[PDB]
Amino acid sequence: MPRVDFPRSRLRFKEKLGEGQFGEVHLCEVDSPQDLVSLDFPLNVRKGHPLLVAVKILRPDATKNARNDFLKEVKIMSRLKDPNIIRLLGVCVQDDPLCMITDYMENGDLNQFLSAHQLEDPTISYPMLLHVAAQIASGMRYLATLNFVHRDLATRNCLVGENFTIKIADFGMSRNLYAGDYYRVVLPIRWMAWECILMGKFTTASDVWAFGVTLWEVLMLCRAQPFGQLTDEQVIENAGEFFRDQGRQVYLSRPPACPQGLYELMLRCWSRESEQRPPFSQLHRFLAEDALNTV
Ligand SMILES: CCN1CCN(Cc2ccc(C(=O)Nc3ccc(C)c(Oc4ccc5c(c4)CC(=O)N5)c3)cc2C(F)(F)F)CC1
Repeated sequence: MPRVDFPRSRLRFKEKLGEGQFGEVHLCEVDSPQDLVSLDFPLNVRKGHPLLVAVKILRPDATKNARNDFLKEVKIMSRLKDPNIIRLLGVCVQDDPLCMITDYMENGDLNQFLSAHQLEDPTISYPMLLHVAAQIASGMRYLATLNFVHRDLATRNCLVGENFTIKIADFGMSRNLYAGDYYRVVLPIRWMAWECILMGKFTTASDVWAFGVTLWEVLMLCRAQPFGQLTDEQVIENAGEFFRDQGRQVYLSRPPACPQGLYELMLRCWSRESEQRPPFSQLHRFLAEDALNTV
């Protein structure tokens, strides 16, 4: 927990960004940010331009548990300091409503971003795609080594900042745009490891499985839903065939842009045994070095 609250009096309401069970997210502008610039709130001020922030707000009528989940997320957010994780700029916890304030990424989520691009045969290059994926891996390595499990890694939960900087995020909002990505059994089954689906065992190993699917989205430039050839029920049945491991299961196909070695890395992310899936340190090293060095 930060010593001091960010001052609510400085948040100028622009727009409601969304909503979930917890409450809501607003886009705010920081009023006269140059006066707030300190060691405790190091803000990137640009004279003549609004400093925009996202603010996640706990509903006033929230339950004891919801309030506790929210404060747990505050404590977690306060720790995460890494170039590829969304950054906590401040909090408002003295009074209700409880708030978390983050940087605002104007390029939106990675899925929106890549969906608007096409591959360099607005364009994006294969090296840049590897750089995107390397940043996600690096963010996930940081998370894993702080003993955190994400549980919902996907391009929809990555944000694009400036100069192709990617930040892993976790919104907790219900966004109609991605409703088809979740299945009520409410779970992101197409990104989930077989053991998650069949048992509910969530681990860094299942985050690696999700990273694999996320790597596939990126290399597909987010043009198809993973396993779009399978209905939701059939995705569940497919998990059963991974457990079966008699080779009957459906694997995501090699994207056109993906060379064989990168595809086989993805395949290892989908190894039936968790311990054979590569750690994020290895995934990052392979994307930042081996894959980049063999363009
Ligand atoms: C087992 C469950 N895991 C535990 C570890 N958690 C880590 C975590 C938690 C919260 C967020 C998180 O992200 N929280 C958050 C905080 C504040 C706000 C305002 C918020 O959401 C925003 C909504 C819209 C926009 C932004 C933030 C920035 C923007 O440009 N738009 C989310 C991000 C992570 C991450 F990245 F490490 F994985 C993930 C769940």
